[PDB]
Amino acid sequence: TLRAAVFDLDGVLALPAVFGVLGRTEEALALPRGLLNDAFQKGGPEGATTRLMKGEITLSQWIPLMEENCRKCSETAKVCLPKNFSIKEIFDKAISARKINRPMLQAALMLRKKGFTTAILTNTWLDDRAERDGLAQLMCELKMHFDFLIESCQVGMVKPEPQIYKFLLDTLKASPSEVVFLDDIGANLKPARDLGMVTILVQDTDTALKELEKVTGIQLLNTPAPLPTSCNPSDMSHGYVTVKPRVRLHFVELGSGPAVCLCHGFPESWYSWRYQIPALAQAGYRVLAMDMKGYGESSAPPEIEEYCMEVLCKEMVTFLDKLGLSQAVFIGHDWGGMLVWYMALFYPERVRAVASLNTPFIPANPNMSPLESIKANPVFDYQLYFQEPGVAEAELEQNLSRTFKSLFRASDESVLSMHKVCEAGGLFVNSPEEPSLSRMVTEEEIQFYVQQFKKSGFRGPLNWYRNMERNWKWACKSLGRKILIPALMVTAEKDFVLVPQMSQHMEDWIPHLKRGHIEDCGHWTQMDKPTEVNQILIKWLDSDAR
Amino acid sequence: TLRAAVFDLDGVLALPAVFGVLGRTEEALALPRGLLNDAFQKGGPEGATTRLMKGEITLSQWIPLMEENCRKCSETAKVCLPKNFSIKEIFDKAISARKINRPMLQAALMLRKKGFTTAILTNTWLDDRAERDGLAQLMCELKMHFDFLIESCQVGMVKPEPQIYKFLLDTLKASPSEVVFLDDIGANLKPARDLGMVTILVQDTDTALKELEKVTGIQLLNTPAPLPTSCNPSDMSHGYVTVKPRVRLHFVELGSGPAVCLCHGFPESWYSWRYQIPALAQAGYRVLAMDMKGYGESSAPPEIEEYCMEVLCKEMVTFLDKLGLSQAVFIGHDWGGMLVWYMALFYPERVRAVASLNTPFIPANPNMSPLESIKANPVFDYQLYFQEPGVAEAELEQNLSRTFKSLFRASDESVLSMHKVCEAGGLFVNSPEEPSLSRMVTEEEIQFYVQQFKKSGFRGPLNWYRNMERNWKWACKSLGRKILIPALMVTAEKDFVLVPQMSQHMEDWIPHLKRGHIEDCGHWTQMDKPTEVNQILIKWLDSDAR
Ligand SMILES: FC(F)(F)c1cccnc1N1CCNCC1
Ligand SMILES: FC(F)(F)c1cccnc1N1CCNCC1
Ligand SMILES: [Mg+2]
Ligand SMILES: [Mg+2]
Repeated sequence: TLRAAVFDLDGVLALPAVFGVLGRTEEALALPRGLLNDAFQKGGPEGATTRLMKGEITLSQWIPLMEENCRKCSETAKVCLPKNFSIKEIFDKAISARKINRPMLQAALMLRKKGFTTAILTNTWLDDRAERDGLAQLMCELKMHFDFLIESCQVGMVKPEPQIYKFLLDTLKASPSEVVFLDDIGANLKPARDLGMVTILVQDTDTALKELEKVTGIQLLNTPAPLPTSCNPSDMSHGYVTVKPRVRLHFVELGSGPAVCLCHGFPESWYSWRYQIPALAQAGYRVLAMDMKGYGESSAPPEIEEYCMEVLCKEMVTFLDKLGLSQAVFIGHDWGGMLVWYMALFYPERVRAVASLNTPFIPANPNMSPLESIKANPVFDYQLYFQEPGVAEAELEQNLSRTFKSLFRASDESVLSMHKVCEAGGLFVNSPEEPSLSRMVTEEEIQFYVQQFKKSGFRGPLNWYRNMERNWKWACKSLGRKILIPALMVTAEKDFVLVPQMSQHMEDWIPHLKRGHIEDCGHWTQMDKPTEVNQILIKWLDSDAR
Repeated sequence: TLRAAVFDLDGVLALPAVFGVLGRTEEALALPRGLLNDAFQKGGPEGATTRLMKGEITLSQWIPLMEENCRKCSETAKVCLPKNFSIKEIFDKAISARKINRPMLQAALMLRKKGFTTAILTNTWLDDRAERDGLAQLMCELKMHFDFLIESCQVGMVKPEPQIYKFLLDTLKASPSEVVFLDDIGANLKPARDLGMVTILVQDTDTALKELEKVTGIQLLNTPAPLPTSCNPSDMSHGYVTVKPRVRLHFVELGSGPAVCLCHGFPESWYSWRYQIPALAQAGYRVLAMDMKGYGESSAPPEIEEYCMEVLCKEMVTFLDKLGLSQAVFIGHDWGGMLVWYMALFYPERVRAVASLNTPFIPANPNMSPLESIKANPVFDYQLYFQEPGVAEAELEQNLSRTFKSLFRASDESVLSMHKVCEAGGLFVNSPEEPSLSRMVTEEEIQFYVQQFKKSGFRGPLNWYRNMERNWKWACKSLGRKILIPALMVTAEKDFVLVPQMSQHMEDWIPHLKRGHIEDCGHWTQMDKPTEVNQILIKWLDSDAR
């Protein structure tokens, strides 16, 4: 029956409410009880406040009117306002104090996820104060989570006027009885109730959610911790930079603030960062999530040498040049992890800070050929398998859904070991035709990857693995250096290829290296433990790159 | 004969030179003459400094070695270094003191423009200091101007070793006698001279340029003031945001820092900002130069209402939402100018600051229909001509080269008046078949526009002019407001359609409005007077939006 949920901003999706600062200020300042609320409402339907809420005037135009109102209210109450009494001040403070009420947001999210149409309906103002960015940020963070945002000052109507609920219903394409509406002000609920909408009077959040659970029949309270916000590909800004004649790089871009360049591993995608992209932007960074050369909408030239580290690095520098970026923070995973360590060693002036997930920094051994190093470690056997052009291409391209469904697995689910892969004749020889879906990924998400790999296949990706010697020679040039810019190594307990212990000597080359560590996390770090990844990167960004 | 020019960084393209701080510091501190230069060079070919310049070690690794060297040099000179003597300190200060030597850069630019191949060849270091961004910025600003940048620390070779000049010559694809090489250090010139390259020993800039003028036979000194840097379209980052199902917006993006959204007029392009894009990025802003709806690589739906101001504005807000931008500075010209005034009035929380070139802010007249307002002013007659769908489309699309060559004219060149256009039967009825090229535009540049307008033609563009009534109704809602966020109006003396005097009452609606004014500037502001435009916007950005 119920198909839509409507939430207010003040006192429902964001707390403390601002009218609340009228009551608090009166008490803090020992003013006549209600004096500030009287001034806020002076003239009712035709007073300053309603003109504000309808968008006839801006907030700065309103401030002196409210000032006058307070003056007149105190005259009639025969008291004096304190020296320093400032409506600008009170309102600035209250508006910066108000924060998203997280459980109410998660309830909206949940309802939207079971197919509800959701909306914010709010009496609000055109905000032109010097400090407006504060509110602009809040609304941005909230609105993306809802089907509609209806603002009194944009539609020229205010609760409790009945025409706004008609506008609401019309925007929802729903009949009143299909709608639950939550508000902290009872007068604002009445016209919803008159139309036969279910209403909830929000005093404390938890009780309001209990009512909402009862009435929708969906669990909202005591729900497990949800995943971080993901990205929908067709809502992203897609960027394209040509770095040389046959090579154009694609990236997704979100946020403002210091530039943070995300470099995915093999065989992956910008989309592998779908959980960090919104969290890092929300945390105050400008996120550039690449398709690395060889993948997705980036070019994929066929030649092996096009993917040695030196070429790849110089290309990443050109990409900053063309974007007019003097530096970026570089964060890599797996192959992208190796690449950012090289950016740090060969282009520190362009790297604000460097972090790697899973991929440790290991200096080249100038006395031992890389192939020999590789044959020492049974778990790198899969790398020998990747050497002969065509062999791994044919197995990986044969059935893309099956490829990513076999690769993208949480630590308790594997179908493929990286163990004696050559001898077996390949990666999937002992895995099923139709693997079960990992808990880390939906069917939709697998199909995104499938579709990306239909453009270029696995030649480009596999080429990253085919410059052992050439990378070894270039890396040898860096053996006298150390990495002395800010650096974070994040180890994954259950990555059985890039094991935590392989990172154990890193402090010799990076004396001030910082660390994080994630337990019960396999190789696909960002999607396996997206909450822990976000929290470790934001903490390290805030303290080391900001 | 001469076909290439090679410049050093320190003491040639950037001044003061850093070895210069060794001499200065000695003098400032009353140290034994040359003590610091001795320490800088200790061990020569195998000393710390050469390993630095070859990229064996980073700058921070070098700092303690140079410290030791100074200690040993003073021991042997039997003096003591002052308390507080800090190589880190001296080097930080010197490296931030060094700035582009503008006349040397303009000489390189000029030579490149007459077809020289140009290069920077420099002995330099991998810079990993906390303050490295300073140098990263310099190199970025310089390198874009040259065909090659060759850095000792990247190629593992240093001047004066002969192998670097061979590497140089090989990079240039030129024989030694086709090359002029400038350096401030004579020892570094010798191996160039040995190979038969022309050399210039740069002491003072002007004399070095006199020598360079003599030897290339091209005027470099006392040249008129050059245009600002322009953009090459295929070197830009191209961004694409879908703002609703049939509407995707394209923009070009350059720089980091506060977001600055550039909105072009009718019938124009992101490319109309080609002169401001690099200058604003260089000045510390993140430039987003739009193709506005209807143009270039943005979508161009056919329906008239798709281009009323309300839809256009809401779309620009969505574009910030999807980019994760809580605000941007909005700078408009002509129609984009009108649009940003509306952004200011209807979305001040999203507008950090607003500026318009040519387009004044005039409040709707609630008592007079817009059509009547329009018929009052003979100079708006061209707008009546634009109303009937198809008519102006057919004339404007008939011959694109002729269209833009007729439209884009400096104030002393016009072929078309905006005068009794309806009566005449159109815009070009009294203009030539093949107009002469304006001084403001090359043939290449016209052809860029031609090619952009081949995608969608003039229906979308013309539609901007076809919502007089609808814009009038929406604007009426804003008649109680004022614009109280930072605002700049730039008038153009010789725009005979958007005349300076039409902006004369603006302080009534925008009390703290700031102004600039450009003389002898026609309607095509950005390309007519690009130097004056850049200087007025950067000054206003720095003081009001930063
Ligand atoms: F097959 C596979 F993709 F290689 C792979 C499969 C499973 C686990 N880890 C893998 N690797 C990713 C590439 N770098 C080394 C680790
Ligand atoms: F033809 C033309 F494009 F309209 C035009 C031609 C010449 C000068 N100014 C023009 N206008 C540009 C559009 N807005 C009004 C001014
Ligand atoms: Mg409320
Ligand atoms: Mg020099």
